[PDB]
Amino acid sequence: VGRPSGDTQNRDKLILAARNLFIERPYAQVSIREIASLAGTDPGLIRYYFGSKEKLFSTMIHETAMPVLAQLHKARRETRQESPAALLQTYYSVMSKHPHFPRLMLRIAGLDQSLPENAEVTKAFYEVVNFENIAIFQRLKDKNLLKDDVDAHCAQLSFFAMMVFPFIVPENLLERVGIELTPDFLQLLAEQNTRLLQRGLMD
Amino acid sequence: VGRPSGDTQNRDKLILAARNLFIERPYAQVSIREIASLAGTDPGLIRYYFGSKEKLFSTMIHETAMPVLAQLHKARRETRQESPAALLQTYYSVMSKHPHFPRLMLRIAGLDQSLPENAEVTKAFYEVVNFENIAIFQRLKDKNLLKDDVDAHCAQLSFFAMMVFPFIVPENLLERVGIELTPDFLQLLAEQNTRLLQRGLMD
Repeated sequence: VGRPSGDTQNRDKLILAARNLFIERPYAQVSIREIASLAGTDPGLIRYYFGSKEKLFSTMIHETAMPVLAQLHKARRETRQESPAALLQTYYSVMSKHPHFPRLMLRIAGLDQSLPENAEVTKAFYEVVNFENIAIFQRLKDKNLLKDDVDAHCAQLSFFAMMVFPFIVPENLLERVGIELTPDFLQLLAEQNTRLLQRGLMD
Repeated sequence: VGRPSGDTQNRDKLILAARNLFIERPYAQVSIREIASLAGTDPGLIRYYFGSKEKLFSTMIHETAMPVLAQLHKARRETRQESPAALLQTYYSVMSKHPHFPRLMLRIAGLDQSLPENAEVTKAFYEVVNFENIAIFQRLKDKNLLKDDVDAHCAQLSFFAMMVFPFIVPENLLERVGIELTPDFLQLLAEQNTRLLQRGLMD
């Protein structure tokens, strides 16, 4: 779009390269030299634009997340006071368009958060996921809306699993059980899991 | 156990090193030199004992799996004709003792199976998981044991998720929603998901 300067292109090349050496490839100490070689830029531009490799990665996480979170927020404006079903339906609708986002988030979440090399990326991660309704079944239990013997932690965990796991499972394994995660299948799956959750946990 | 020769110890050091550069660390082309340096052996012993790096990795996968599959088979001898609940209860019982096994399997399953470097490890993977009851809800649908509007693919996917996802989610995230996967919690969770599946999908 438009006629970007070499300078802004270079900046965006670095952020793209960071995103790819995360979605597609290497682990911890990918060097500055390697990111810059993938981007096709002077390695000095990482420190110039971002100060550090860690800030390049956190900046990539925010930029990657911004439109995803905007879409989910827009999708959820329409929906009802905490309804597990609505959260799951809108999650599927948005992650249908951003199929790699859940696996990226889960990968970041698995970093060793005790290591100082990971503090900046971890701070970014928790900011990005701060929208999550991590006690929704606790609230439902307290409003007496769950079956009497339902445990909120267990309900929450199984909800989290049905929502997120489809996007984390390798395509190799979905194919093996006859599934492709098309928009149509995710629409069926939203409908099916809505009913599993209602009949399973609510009354 | 016993007094192993340096020769068998060295062999087992290589298999251990392979297992760790898989559970803990690097991606694709970890070299022979690097595996042997981690093991503390001559790099020539990889080709000597195993022929190739790929056969070292497949051999590690089988050896890692053998006692896990034996335990699950033993646990399931006691159980009833296809019962999703029994599969999930025994899975939790065995993966409680082998908490890293599901994440290892899922990691292997995500390799690019079109690449020739991955054919051997992929063959091993599919052998290890050949026990999985990947059409159990299809069979249940056909025996008329599911609710009328239940889709077998969707049921199977949500079952797979509740069974496996707990072991794949980073501990950072379980802790954030107040969960540690203790034997006691997995026992509660088995009980809870048994009821979610019955009330959710069966009649």
